[PDB]
Amino acid sequence: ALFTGIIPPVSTIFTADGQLDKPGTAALIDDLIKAGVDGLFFLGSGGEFSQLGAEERKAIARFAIDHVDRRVPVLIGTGGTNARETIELSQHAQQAGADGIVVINPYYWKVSEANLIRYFEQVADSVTLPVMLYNFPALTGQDLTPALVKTLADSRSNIIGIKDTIDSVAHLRSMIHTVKGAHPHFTVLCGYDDHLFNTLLLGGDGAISASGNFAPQVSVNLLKAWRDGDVAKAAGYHQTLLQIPQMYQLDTPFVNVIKEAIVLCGRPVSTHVLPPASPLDEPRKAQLKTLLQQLKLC
Amino acid sequence: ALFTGIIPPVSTIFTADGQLDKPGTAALIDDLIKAGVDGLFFLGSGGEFSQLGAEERKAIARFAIDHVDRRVPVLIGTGGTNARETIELSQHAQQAGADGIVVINPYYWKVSEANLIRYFEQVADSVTLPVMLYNFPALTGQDLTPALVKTLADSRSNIIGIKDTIDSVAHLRSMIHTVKGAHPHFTVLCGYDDHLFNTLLLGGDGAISASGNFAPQVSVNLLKAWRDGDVAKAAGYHQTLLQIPQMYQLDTPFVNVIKEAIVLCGRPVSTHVLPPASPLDEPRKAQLKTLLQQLKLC
Amino acid sequence: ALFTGIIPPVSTIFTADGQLDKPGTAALIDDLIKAGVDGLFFLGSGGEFSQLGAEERKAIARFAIDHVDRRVPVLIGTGGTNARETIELSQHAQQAGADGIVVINPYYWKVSEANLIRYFEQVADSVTLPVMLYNFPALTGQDLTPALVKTLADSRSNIIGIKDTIDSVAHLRSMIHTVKGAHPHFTVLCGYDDHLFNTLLLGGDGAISASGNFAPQVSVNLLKAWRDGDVAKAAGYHQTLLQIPQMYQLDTPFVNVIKEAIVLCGRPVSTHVLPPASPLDEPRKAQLKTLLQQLKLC
Amino acid sequence: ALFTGIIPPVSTIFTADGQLDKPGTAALIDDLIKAGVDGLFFLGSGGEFSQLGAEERKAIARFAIDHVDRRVPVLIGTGGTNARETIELSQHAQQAGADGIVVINPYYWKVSEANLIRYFEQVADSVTLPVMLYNFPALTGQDLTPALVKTLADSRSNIIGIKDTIDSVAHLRSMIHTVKGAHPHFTVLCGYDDHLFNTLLLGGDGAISASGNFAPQVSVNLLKAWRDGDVAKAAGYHQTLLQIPQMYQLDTPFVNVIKEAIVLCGRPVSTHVLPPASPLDEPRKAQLKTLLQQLKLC
Repeated sequence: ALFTGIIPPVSTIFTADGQLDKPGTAALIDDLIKAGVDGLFFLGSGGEFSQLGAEERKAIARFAIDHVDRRVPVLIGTGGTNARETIELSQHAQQAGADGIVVINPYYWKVSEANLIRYFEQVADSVTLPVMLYNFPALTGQDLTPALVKTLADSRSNIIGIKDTIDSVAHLRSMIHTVKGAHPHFTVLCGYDDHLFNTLLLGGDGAISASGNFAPQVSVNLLKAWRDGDVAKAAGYHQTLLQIPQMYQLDTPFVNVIKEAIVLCGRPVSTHVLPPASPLDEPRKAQLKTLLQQLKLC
Repeated sequence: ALFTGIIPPVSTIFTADGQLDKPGTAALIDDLIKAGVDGLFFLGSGGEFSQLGAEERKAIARFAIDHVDRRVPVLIGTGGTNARETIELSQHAQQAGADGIVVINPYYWKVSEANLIRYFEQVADSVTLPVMLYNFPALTGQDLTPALVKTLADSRSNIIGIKDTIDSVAHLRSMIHTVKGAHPHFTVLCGYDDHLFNTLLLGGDGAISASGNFAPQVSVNLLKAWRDGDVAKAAGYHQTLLQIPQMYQLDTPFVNVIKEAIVLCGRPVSTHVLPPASPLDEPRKAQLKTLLQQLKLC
Repeated sequence: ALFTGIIPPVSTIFTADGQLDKPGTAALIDDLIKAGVDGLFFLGSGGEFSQLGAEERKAIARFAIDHVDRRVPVLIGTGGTNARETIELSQHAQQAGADGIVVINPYYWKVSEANLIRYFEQVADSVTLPVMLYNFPALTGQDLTPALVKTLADSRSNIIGIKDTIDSVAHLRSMIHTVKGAHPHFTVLCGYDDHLFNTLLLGGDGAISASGNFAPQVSVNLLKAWRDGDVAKAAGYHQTLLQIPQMYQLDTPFVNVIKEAIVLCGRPVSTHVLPPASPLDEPRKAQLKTLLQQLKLC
Repeated sequence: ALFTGIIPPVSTIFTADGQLDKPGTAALIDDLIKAGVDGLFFLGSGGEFSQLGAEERKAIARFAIDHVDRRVPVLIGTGGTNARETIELSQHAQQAGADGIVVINPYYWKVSEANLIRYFEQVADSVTLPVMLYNFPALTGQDLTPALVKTLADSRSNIIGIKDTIDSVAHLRSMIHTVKGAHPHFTVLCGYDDHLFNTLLLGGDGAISASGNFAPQVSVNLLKAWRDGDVAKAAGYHQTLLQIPQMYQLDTPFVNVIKEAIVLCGRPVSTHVLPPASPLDEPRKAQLKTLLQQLKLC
């Protein structure tokens, strides 16, 4: 099973003029690796892929892969609506040394099932890298159903997992039973912090979730506890994880909130975010702080 | 009132290797102008803006505007999820000679109302061109409500209309009452063929709809009949427009169907569409042809 | 084709203690018959079926059929969630002299397709009367799709029409092509005022819509004009019908709005509605009046 | 805090002619009480309220309250669309000796917020019994949001809890923060088996869930372990609860499944269900059996 465990969707740190902030992104990467994460995911939703141009995304990916320098597995999010660009970004990720790509379904047009299968097959065929699918139906408007994901894993042996970002036990349970039932080493990762624990108990493989940026230790230690068979300890971590997503209501998009939390939790990076997101206002920053303090995270 | 009447969302004609087909796109543009349309809208949904890169979009807009050569007003669709790219595409449109830009709401993240207002304001402030809003909630997952549109038209004097793409009489009626009630010259255009007649009877201003590519005469003659007070004639065109959208069920996306209909209706252009769309298969092309024959369109 | 033309969903007039108001309901029935409607529909949504007990519904239907005294065809809405009660109400309708029953899908549980087909087949088999389906997905949360309605019409020869209450030209168009294409005399009636014209132009059969209560002459004259081939005149009535549904935004449920409009349009019936609906407040009644005045309806 | 802990939504056992099976319903009640449940809830969605007439529901409720004979607190489901009937059923519950009522929002019309509050205020005013609200937005089409529920708890001192049936950690979390934050003893209960453990860890109070019928011991022992501070033991029960809901996919409605499971788990009751539900077929009964065997439940 590839890409299991705790794999943060790393925030992309930008300077005040919206350029890649290399020292801050580097320091964040180093923080997370030192926290004991099982891999790093660049250019996910939290990484602001959808607010970035293709050349910017290539620059960020190359920078990130190079800085990680093989210390942990690296995933690059290469998806979007422009399928020709997805191939280009995916081939580029492979050339630059990524260990895998994560590919959402096209989220403007909700393409017919035949076009959607064809799309993922074509992307998968464009690289020799492992491909993780990315389901986020609240944003895409089109669910990657367990049956379809199983069909995609039957069709291409390099389609080897899914980040399933959805507040639904049922969807995770059914993703696991359907796809892992036919493909035992297919990887199932939840995209929300407060689903990590259930995803493990259900027989899935970990999480790619926002709190990996600012409190990776909670997920890392939950996974470690769980793997040690200390379920009670794991449940204790889960109890923090259950509360964390309160903070994501502070704004939409909440990429600003995540970066503000990285600062409050002890890593001073620029919190600039790209339009149409915007800076978090002071009242909400203090709110975020009180939440982090209540959870003993800063 | 700016940009009223029948303004097709012009198909972008591509060669087999996916490049701008300049002779074919020119020929289509000339066809529509000589059919009597009131304006031309490039790089809408039907123009495949979301499957194109930014440089590609710039080249297509420049070519298109240049070929129209001021014979009719030209709109350029500049929207996306990358707000910095929206500004750059909009400023480019303006420098390239466009008459207006058409801006959809960001369709990945459904940004908070505050961010959404700020986004459109920023875009409007980046140009001195008129700005048309674009509502397509089936695709975007976020409705531009009549109240929100009113608030945008109240905030910025260059936000002067909307393409409201929705199968909903209520939405069109409410957009008209709420926005045109406060701003008599704000332009309301429907984005669907079969809502043109109702839009006119409701006090709105016309349509930007797919059949403008392959049967502009139906909409052009409907509008003329309407303005002439020949309601019965208008209704007869309406009856054809009511039936046309059957064909869009043949695939999703249906940009392929639109281009196949351009060919069937007398204009031999390449029908290549960009991934993740795909060629219409021969059985469905034959269906399409039967429909178009039944409607007396070819 | 059975039950075509203009068939109002008649308001049930109650006294202040919530009992059936026989003189008010009789006077309303007689007004509608005198206006030239083609049938009358009791205990639809606008008749408050879902706020009434079964014995009250039986009393209402009995009274209504008896007062109509075969002057026009009579439909009784017999639907709900309690399927045994639907059979009872539908058998009672038949015994009481109704010309047909209107049956919505169960709207609590959204029952599986097999359960749904079996439900309708069992209801249809409990009576020898014609059965009109009723689709109101905004309220039911489960659409009767054209394919499913075709399947029901293919299964039972007494399932002979549908009231399709949905603000969607596509749904109406497709209901007509799919069902009427297989069953030319299957009846298609829209449930919204502003879709009657389009329904007629699309090849469907008329409307069962709230304004039949207070302005039946609009729909009646529209249908007559249409049948006479005077399309311009029909479109002129359509223009009024396009504007009427503004008033339904005044409250939810808007049964109160409809009875307040019957009064304002010149028939003084009691406007009591059953909980959880409530009386329309005076400022909104005055807005209603202004509306009706602007439309030349009172 | 009232009605905390494990409170099954009890199946109503019917004979083959669809009458109340008193010996079977009595035996099931006695099994649940013996299993250590903290209360019993009759005529919830699982008790088939929506397929029963009012007099039927009165007779069931009276039978049930009588048979419980005050051994544990008894809740009666008195909701529906007929608001006058809700008051009648609720006053009847009170007279018959119930300890509280559980009241869903009206689920045909989605009544305005003003009408909704008024509805719940009027039912709460009709009885001196504690009222539990019942949120089931997948069926009702109208969410009882934490803000609204807080407004209801501020308005009436006998509105003292909620059954929150939704597959959503966020909703449960926010219900708890918002309502219990203002009303510490307001009761929050989840309606799904696989949310019990999270509900407890979030600060809620228990569950009313389907598996309380055929495996009450899992929930009872999870609650006991949690209250004992034996989190690891609670998590082990949770793991069973995570898997149980697979069986509810077997049919819709799945009231048949729950009753088949009561049989398989050792209590021979008639499994008859009311239309429009229908008997579970043998293949699916066997599937249920294999699931229950895998979970060590039969």
